[PDB]
Amino acid sequence: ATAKRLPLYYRFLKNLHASGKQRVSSAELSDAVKVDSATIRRDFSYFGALGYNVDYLLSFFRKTLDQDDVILIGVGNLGTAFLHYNTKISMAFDINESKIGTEVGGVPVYNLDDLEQHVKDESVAILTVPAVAAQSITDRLVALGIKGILNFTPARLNVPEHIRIHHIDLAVELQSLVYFLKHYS
Amino acid sequence: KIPQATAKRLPLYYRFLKNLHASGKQRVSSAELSDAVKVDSATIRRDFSYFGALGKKGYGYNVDYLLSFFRKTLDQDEMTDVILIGVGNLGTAFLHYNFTKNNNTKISMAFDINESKIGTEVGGVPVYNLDDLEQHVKDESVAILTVPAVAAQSITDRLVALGIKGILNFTPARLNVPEHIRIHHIDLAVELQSLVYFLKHYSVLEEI
Ligand SMILES: Nc1ncnc2c1ncn2[C@@H]1O[C@H](COP(=O)(O)OP(=O)(O)OP(=O)(O)O)[C@@H](O)[C@H]1O
Ligand SMILES: Nc1ncnc2c1ncn2[C@@H]1O[C@H](COP(=O)(O)OP(=O)(O)OP(=O)(O)O)[C@@H](O)[C@H]1O
Repeated sequence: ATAKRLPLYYRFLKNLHASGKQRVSSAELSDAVKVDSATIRRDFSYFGALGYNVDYLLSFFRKTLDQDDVILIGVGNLGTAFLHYNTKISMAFDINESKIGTEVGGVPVYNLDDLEQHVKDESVAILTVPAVAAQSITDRLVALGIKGILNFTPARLNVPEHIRIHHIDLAVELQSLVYFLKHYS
Repeated sequence: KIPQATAKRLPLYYRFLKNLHASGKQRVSSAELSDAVKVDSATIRRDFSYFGALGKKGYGYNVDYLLSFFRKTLDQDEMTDVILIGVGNLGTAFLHYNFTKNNNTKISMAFDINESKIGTEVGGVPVYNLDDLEQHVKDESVAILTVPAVAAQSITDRLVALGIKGILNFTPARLNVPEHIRIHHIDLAVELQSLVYFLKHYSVLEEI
């Protein structure tokens, strides 16, 4: 639970640091993030913060996050390239019963039907299915609390704005490069 | 070298012919062509020799023939033919990519070193031996790299020598190329690590 509160603090203190403030009280933080005074002080003791030093905490939060994941849907050429490319992909999903129940790149392939039961804490999804499948899958992912999607499909996804989408597409990349070549060469 | 002056006249001829064809006109003379682009009949003869356009004495030029001829010529000139190197998982996904018509871009050929793939067609694109790269590449300006990182640089040196001006690098290799060469580097692993980083830190990962 402490690690679910740490992000709330990190977000606010980032903002605080941005506005110049070198110190923060447990009451300031409580009002800003709606965690009670006492829980904050208890957490900050556990973080070794002895007025609290804003930079101490931000540095602590940042190191913690860096010291301590991902699912993939569509185990075809692109997905396999990803499962073989050289932050662990822990589970993959497909609809091909030939692939369901095998491991590719050491990662087990499950039935898409099991997505809701199997996904718990994972926050990142790689999407390597045909564009036609992408929106319905994305809708299910956002419902299961996935927070970022690597969309390696031609589909332009409809998502809440807080869902981070990294869109990778061959035609989109090529359009841009060709434009440069045709205009700035 | 088709002369610049000739090459610049090609879209002019085409626009003129477009209008003639819409008007129901069946034949066009050298003089009518000359009036259209403001040159003389001898220029038309020379320009048409450079384009390979054919007429019949007296009759002149068939408007339908010439319009489709000039359209086929402009389409080819404006098409982006792309070369792909490395027909593994990633490269075969790309050779199966369906580019829309609106987009005159296609992958025209591919190269590999695997004997089982060389001499085959994948998504309608022929797969050739990398050794023959210099004998297949003529005017193509864009290449896609989907080879292991350790092979990417030697290949890139060859491409830039053959006149490739732009590369999509889907490999981990950080490529060394002259200043004018345009590269987009897409490392799939790094793209994944970037998404994970942002969700932890709400700032964008510094790469390299
Ligand atoms: N609705 C879906 N949910 C999950 N996976 C899917 C869905 N539709 C397709 N896939 C999977 O996405 C992958 C990519 O689909 P695609 O049709 O491009 O196959 P592919 O890469 O050519 O590979 P293969 O030749 O092995 O089918 C395949 O493994 C396919 O089974
Ligand atoms: N120097 C090279 N020039 C051209 N192709 C190469 C070169 N080196 C490796 N390749 C090819 O690049 C492609 C991608 O390499 P990789 O080792 O990732 O194979 P892969 O994606 O696992 O595909 P597959 O399972 O079909 O071998 C392969 O088709 C391989 O045969």
